[PDB]
Amino acid sequence: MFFKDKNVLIIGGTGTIGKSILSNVLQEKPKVVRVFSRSEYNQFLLQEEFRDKNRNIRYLIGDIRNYDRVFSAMENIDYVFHVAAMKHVSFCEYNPFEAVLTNIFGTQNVIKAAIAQKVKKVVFTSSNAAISPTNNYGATKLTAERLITSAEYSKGSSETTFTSVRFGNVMGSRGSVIPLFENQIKENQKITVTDLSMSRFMMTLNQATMLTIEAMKIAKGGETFILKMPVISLNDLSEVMIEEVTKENIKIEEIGLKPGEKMYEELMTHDESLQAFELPDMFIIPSPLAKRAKAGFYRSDNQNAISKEELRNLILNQQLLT
Amino acid sequence: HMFFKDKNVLIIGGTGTIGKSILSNVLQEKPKVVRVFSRSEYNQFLLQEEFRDKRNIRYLIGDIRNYDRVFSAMENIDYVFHVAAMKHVSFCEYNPFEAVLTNIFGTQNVIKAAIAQKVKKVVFTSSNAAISPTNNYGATKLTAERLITSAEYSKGSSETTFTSVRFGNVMGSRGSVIPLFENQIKENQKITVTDLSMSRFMMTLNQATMLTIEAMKIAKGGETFILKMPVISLNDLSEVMIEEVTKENIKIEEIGLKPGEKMYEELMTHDESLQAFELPDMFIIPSPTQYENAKRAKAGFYRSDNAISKEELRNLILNQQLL
Amino acid sequence: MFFKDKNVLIIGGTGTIGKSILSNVLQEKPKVVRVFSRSEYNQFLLQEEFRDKNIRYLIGDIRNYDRVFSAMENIDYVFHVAAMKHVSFCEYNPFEAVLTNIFGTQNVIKAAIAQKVKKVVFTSSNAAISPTNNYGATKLTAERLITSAEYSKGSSETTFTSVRFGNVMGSRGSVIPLFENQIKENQKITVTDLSMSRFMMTLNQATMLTIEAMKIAKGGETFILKMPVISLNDLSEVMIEEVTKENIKIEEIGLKPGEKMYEELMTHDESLQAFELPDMFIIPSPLGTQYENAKRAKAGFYRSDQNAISKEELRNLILNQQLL
Amino acid sequence: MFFKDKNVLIIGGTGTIGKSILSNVLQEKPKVVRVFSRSEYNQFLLQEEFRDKNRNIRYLIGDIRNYDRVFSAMENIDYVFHVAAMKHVSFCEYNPFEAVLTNIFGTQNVIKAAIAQKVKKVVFTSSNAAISPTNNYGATKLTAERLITSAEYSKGSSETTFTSVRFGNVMGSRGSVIPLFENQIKENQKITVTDLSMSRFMMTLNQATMLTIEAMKIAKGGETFILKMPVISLNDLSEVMIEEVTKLYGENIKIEEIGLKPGEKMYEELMTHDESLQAFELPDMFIIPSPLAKRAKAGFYRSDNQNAISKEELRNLILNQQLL
Amino acid sequence: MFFKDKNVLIIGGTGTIGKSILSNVLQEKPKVVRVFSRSEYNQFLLQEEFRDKNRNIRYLIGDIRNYDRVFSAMENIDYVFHVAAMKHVSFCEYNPFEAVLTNIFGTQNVIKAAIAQKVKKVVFTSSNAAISPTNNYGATKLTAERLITSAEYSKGSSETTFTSVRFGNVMGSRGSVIPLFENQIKENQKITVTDLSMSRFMMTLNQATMLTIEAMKIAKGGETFILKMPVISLNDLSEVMIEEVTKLYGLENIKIEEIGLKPGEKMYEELMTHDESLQAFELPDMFIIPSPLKAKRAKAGFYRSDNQNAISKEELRNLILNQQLLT
Amino acid sequence: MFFKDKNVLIIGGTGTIGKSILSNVLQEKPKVVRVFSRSEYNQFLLQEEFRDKNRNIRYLIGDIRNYDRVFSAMENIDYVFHVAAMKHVSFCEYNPFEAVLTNIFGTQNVIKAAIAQKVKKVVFTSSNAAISPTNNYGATKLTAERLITSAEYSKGSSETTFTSVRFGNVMGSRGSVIPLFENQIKENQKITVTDLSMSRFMMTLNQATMLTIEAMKIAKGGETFILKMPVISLNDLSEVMIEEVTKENIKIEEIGLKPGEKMYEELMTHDESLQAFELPDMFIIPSPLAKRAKAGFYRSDNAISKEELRNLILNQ
Ligand SMILES: NC(=O)c1ccc[n+]([C@@H]2O[C@H](COP(=O)([O-])OP(=O)(O)OC[C@H]3O[C@@H](n4cnc5c(N)ncnc54)[C@H](OP(=O)(O)O)[C@@H]3O)[C@@H](O)[C@H]2O)c1
Ligand SMILES: NC(=O)c1ccc[n+]([C@@H]2O[C@H](COP(=O)([O-])OP(=O)(O)OC[C@H]3O[C@@H](n4cnc5c(N)ncnc54)[C@H](OP(=O)(O)O)[C@@H]3O)[C@@H](O)[C@H]2O)c1
Repeated sequence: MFFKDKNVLIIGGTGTIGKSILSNVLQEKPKVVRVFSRSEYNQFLLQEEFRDKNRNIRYLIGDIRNYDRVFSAMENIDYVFHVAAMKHVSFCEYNPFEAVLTNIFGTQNVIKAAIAQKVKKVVFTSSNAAISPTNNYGATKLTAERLITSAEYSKGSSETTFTSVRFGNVMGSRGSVIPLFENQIKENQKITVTDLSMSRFMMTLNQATMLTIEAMKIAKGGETFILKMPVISLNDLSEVMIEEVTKENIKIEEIGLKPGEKMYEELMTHDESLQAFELPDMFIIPSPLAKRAKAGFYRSDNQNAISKEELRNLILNQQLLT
Repeated sequence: HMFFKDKNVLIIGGTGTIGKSILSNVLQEKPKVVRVFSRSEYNQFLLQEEFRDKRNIRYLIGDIRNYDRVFSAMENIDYVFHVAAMKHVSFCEYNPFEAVLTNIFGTQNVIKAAIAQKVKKVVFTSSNAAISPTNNYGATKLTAERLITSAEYSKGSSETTFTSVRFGNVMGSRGSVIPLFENQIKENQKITVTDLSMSRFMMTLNQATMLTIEAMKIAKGGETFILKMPVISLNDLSEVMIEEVTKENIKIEEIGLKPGEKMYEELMTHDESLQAFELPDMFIIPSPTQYENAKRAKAGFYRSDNAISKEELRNLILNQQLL
Repeated sequence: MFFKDKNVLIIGGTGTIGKSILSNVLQEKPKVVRVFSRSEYNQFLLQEEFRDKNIRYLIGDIRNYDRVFSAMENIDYVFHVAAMKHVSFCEYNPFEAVLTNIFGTQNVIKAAIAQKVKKVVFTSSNAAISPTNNYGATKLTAERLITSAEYSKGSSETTFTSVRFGNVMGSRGSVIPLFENQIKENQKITVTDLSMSRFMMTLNQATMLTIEAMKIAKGGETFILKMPVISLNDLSEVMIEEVTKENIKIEEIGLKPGEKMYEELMTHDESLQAFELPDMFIIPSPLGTQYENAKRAKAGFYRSDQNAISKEELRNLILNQQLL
Repeated sequence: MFFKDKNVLIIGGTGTIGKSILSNVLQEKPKVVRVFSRSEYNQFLLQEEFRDKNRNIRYLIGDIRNYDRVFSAMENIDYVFHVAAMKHVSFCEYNPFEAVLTNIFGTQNVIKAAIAQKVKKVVFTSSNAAISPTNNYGATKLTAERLITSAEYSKGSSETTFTSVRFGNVMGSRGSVIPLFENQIKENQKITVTDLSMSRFMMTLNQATMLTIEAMKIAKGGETFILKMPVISLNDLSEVMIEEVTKLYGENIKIEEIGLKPGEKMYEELMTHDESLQAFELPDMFIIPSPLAKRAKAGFYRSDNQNAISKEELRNLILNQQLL
Repeated sequence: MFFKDKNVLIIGGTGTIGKSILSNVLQEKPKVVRVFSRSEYNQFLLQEEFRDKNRNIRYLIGDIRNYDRVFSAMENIDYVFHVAAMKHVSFCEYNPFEAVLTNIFGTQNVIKAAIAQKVKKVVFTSSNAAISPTNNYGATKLTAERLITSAEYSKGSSETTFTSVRFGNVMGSRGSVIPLFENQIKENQKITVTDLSMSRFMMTLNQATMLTIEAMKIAKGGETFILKMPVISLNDLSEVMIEEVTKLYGLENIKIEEIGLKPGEKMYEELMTHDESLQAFELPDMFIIPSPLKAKRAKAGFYRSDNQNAISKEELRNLILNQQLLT
Repeated sequence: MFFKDKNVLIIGGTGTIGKSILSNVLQEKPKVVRVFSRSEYNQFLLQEEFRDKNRNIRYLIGDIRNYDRVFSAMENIDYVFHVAAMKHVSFCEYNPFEAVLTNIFGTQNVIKAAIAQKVKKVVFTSSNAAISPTNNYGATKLTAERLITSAEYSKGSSETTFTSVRFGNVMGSRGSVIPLFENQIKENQKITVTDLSMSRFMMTLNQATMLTIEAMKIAKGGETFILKMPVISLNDLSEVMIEEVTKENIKIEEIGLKPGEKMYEELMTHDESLQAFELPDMFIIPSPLAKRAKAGFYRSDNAISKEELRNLILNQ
């Protein structure tokens, strides 16, 4: 229905999530989709993969740090998926200003080009790290989320609607723990662990993709979407993983804790739970500037983690192994 | 006249509550110069006519957003105080990119110019807002804190030293509740109350001033100094204000929460408490070094969530000349 | 009448004249007024002073184009009131004065054209005429910026007018509040050169002059109000007299660097073009517009330099607008 | 030996030539090697590849379009390997301004920042495609080569040294024809072939890696080193690539004519004729001195104008290195 | 005809080709023509030279490195001629980042500004140096040429058209060999010869002017127009120049000093790569190369100045005389 | 003497005064002179003129709106002549912000790059148009002059010292009245006159060259040098010109005032006469942050006669 005959930009289209959004949107036969990123090699690989489907896809090389390039990329465009970002906790500690240029300054650049190019809607892909952040990456997402909600509230005349979406661990994404364990087994027969008492809300690629695309379609403006998500144990994941890659003399090595890392991650602040709504599969938090959700602390701490066996089925079902 | 005697000092943000206090404390120690750096000529004027006889000061108008101006402001300077910021919570939610500019991009400029001009020590003035933040201001100050942390790691060949200092509410500061409620009664016999069940760590002007001067004096880089503080309930504050300002059929309006406001504040994260040192009056969180008789902290949480009494708060206000 | 349900932006609205314009404009029931200034403490206090009375508050620096651009989003009328106004400060920090007064004034013009703003009224000074200091040179360059924009408009409909004041009595960081608070505290007064003279004006006078140009102007004009001349000599005695309610030190501080001994309403060369209303001079751009009640002005100088108002008149002025 | 307890930056250290240069420098026990790349996920892989050798390495995220970030990466550094670029002919024609930012504007940021941080040497990693180019990519290298010679000539009093090295096809390097053909056979069983009569000068990874390190150690500044490389027909390569990839996995496989991509050259050249008139020869190398020991013969050094290798030597070469 | 009552910007109208375009565009009687140049003294001369014709002409001081100023010069303008550049081979090798700013970064500013102001068409003025170049100058012109084609390809929904023209040595144009040799002969009685064996494609000022103006009128967008031009030997040129400059000022026994090549100089020039000659169209007096990114077909082969017969000495002399290239 | 074995940059060295400084400086046999300007064409002409003296001279293309280029141009330089500017009254009126970039914003660039490259002295070339200015150009030189002073006053630790020099009309300079009339007579026989009742202090090319080079050699910092100049009548100039070029049916056209123009020019404000010093052929105005000058207004409001003028012109 929704995207048929429209002009879409996907900023970060070579990344785990951008590629997933591309091909679902492509099924609605859109007039065009434009993939925006910095790295030619990754666009090269993208081009090849879409060999015979490539008529209605276009590949811009650009950096979201550069305004005039965001702007040109945003010409005659209806929908902007803003999915570019520095996502690694450690990299955004060792390089904390670099994290700012991409996540914060890049966001203002995206916002501002969307106002000027009279874009219809913009969907910002945030994280549960933005809640009560222990690290610079999360600080930059909390700032970016403030940037997006401000944009909506001070629009003025603009017809451009601004929205956020909020992820937890997208399972098996670029640089994530699941591929790194799968690799470290096969090659080294040694796993690299931080702290097995750690906790995370996690979610499938499609879960993350559908949230985002549903957001484009339903988004009113100034709101945040948070999917209802299962908690996963880092102990459970390590054992379930070491087992399933074998198809069992692996040495679990304890490396410690990467700078900034949070022991647990939270879907929303308690203060947000006070104004937040509850749908079947998802929460909606309206702009700070129709069913009520239960007030409280939605931590991964507080949730019964799914059991080793329920987790095992989840990995093998979504096929996160090469 | 020990440490600063005949040295060259830059107070960036020196026109303001805390910058002015540092200015007069540092000045007793007989420094060779103190450069006061600030954007607004009205404030430089006012402060300049306050010191008409106290010769030792240069007054530089400029903006920490402009690196070039920060760079020349640091020329031949021994000790920088980075006190400039946007400090209201509400203003950083409604003008959130403006906050990034002053609080983040501005803090880089300090770090980059200090390195380039071979400054001896830089001291950043942060908030307990930067712990487990609920608002853009808090996040910007956490990011700034990490900029200061990283700058100390990446130093390289540089001798320049980067330190943070972390405050809670400096009682009676520019744009704060104690002046507000006072002047709201005076004029409109009305109080604007947000949520009376809020709690804050709060401190005196002198407390924050000496904390910042102490860290400047003894820091080798990487640390974060926190003075331990009385906890203050807003419910008691409202009452004690209505009582003492009258000297009492005064309206109490409930504006409600301003956006992004946090119900309590926190001196440090749980992970920080794991490496924290304890002193009698203070905490020192080191970087990922010995201090005169400091035990290791009690790990755990440091939330304002138990408050000082109403007659204590009365005294604290009255003895401070806050009215 | 004029501002009813229209959209207004006051660049520099926290300040002496900014606030004065703000609330005059608000009386005409305008759809919104956006206040634009940098300093959050000042927006805060003003926010509290308009706690019932429709007003967006934006933090921004005119040195940043992008911020000024979004400030003018969908706006009809703009008041460009922000500058550095101290003479001493613009000599001691001269490049900072270029940034706010010149570069910043571009950003307004450029952004107003960009967002198709209906009218812009620039607040200038007597200082811009035959200037002896950087500030006045910045205001001269501002003025020519504004005139040029109006000429090279092209297809644009944005109109650019200048307004040109003299000392707005009791404005932020000026001598009347200074001397008052100098006596009260120090029993001392800082006097520069007592044979100085100034055209000076009321806060409301300068407010109405600026609201006039908004309503009336077709672009290119520089409006100057006719103004009483005031001796500093007389001001200093009158001040020492009224603030006491006995013996008070009068310190010779001397000239602050760059200061002019007298001020001028227009250049001689402008008097050859100038129009004359009863209480106003309008200088049309060099480039045949009709104003009502207007005859041609008389060629010559318009210096303050002999015909100063009396102490009697002056103390009456200072006492009547409650300036203490 | 040379790099012992030195500080080294590899601008572009994550990709093919950067990684190979890194591990070769590491065997001489330098104090530190820094690695400068934009993409955190490529640094994440490299960082994991050097699991327990890492104490010597630092990982810097940054862009050479950013002077300030290039500058801080150069702090107290002795040796710079400028290896970052857009290197794809197609991408550089469809995004030519991007190519200008990284290949030219970055090269100057490098020059300017090395001068400012008092680096010893900078080796610029250019292509033979900058000679009589038919594309933007080549034009950026020509310009970049021309920036490197200009820095040297007007050094003034800088001790910093500037040199270029000039590769032809580095076999198997990220996003090039050999891994594409293997992959195209594996997944689809089609090879995609532009124009089969194209010829290319091709070198191995270590031929390149050691060209750049030699240059690093030996250069007197303003020079250009190029390695004598064998020619390879694309006729032979495509044939050889199917033969061998089919063997490894399971040769009745399609060949699809694509024709040229925009700006693709038919052959490449190591130096223009003019360069050939003042270049020096060593057994395995040519050295062009600055435009601003044994001397070569003139002529047209092209892939055109030199006998290729045989199918068999080509296959042999491919086997001793890069399949998957 | 075409420019009747239109608005025109000649970015670089103070120079040789920009002035000639100005006066040619002026006879079709447009609403306004704007001149955009950095140098006030050059504008001052032009101003004074157009004593009574100045009324539909405006004089905008400005720099194409400045986007914002390129922007406002283009306001509500219909036809942009981008004729500004550093065009000296030697200068662009010794100041190559300056060449980048003026020749590349400035071309982008034009492109970006022209799209933003909804201009109708733009004609970029390239050189035949862009073909298989041996210098930074020709490096930047290839790149500029490339920016122009890219603009067109991804226009998007912009109606703004982009086209390149492509010149050879424009005779008597500012800072060129002919006024140099004349003046050298006058003032030091000896010329400076790089390398007499060099050959060059050379066109008249009117050939250059008409080429550009035609491409303004005709161009669909993304094409490249090149004029069939005669080859000139520098041997003949140096000889002819000494003869005729002597005949005038009344002096032919004057020194000839071999300087050798300046850095980056090419021996011959080329109108197009061989590759381009396989898609290019021939007209009587002109080739049209279409866009490489998206009616008579020309012959293939290498169109060089060493690969085509010069004019004779005597034809050259006729030319140099009839073009009034002496003073 | 003073410039032997030194490294001199001349910013704007292709134009009237810039060149005059180049060749005088060259007699003192410096190690190097760098000529810095925007225009390749003008450098080209300058390279040809100096063809057999050019080992000493370097030729940089750069715009003083661009810091990094001014900076690199300043590498290892001892003395900087800041002679580049937008100088026409009219061009600075129609193009007012362009004039700010070059005159004001350019000057900050020189100053800031001078401090960084530890340049020994910097001499700024201003105009008496800066006094009580009627035009934007005047506004921008008064602002520039201030910048230079402010740079000296807040140096801090730098050894770089900043100095200004104030010209009136440099006779026969680029784009000026005398070359315009000489050309206008021969080709058209119309002179184009603004207001014949105008007034100007005027000075020889040498005068201004020597003022500037002296300021290099002597200057302590923060001072302005003004040379004692003769006043010339635009009536006397227009006739003297027509007579000598014709050497007289040459019609005179009154075009009127171009925008911004001042009827007279002034060596200093009254306010500066209160602090200025006098010398044989010069005034010295010290930093607002030796013989006293007589106070009063140094307006061009006695002129030199028709005959003294004619001698001045024919003597060059
Ligand atoms: N002449 C030839 O033989 C020849 C052959 C092939 C191609 N071309 C091309 O033809 C074009 C014109 O050649 P031409 O012979 O007429 O050159 P020219 O006489 O030097 O003209 C150059 C023009 O551009 C202006 N300019 C230079 N830099 C500028 C900047 N940054 N911003 C704005 N304006 C600038 C110049 O005036 P100011 O210096 O006053 O700013 C002048 O108006 C050039 O693009 C060149 O590449 C020429
Ligand atoms: N002539 C007088 O009567 C007089 C009177 C008062 C003051 N002055 C002052 O004396 C100085 C020189 O006057 P002049 O007669 O020599 O003028 P001029 O002949 O026009 O010389 C101007 C010089 O500055 C260069 N230039 C212009 N803009 C530039 C920029 N953005 N970046 C770098 N270089 C630039 C010019 O180079 P190009 O080759 O690029 O054009 C040229 O070399 C100026 O500061 C002027 O204001 C002169």
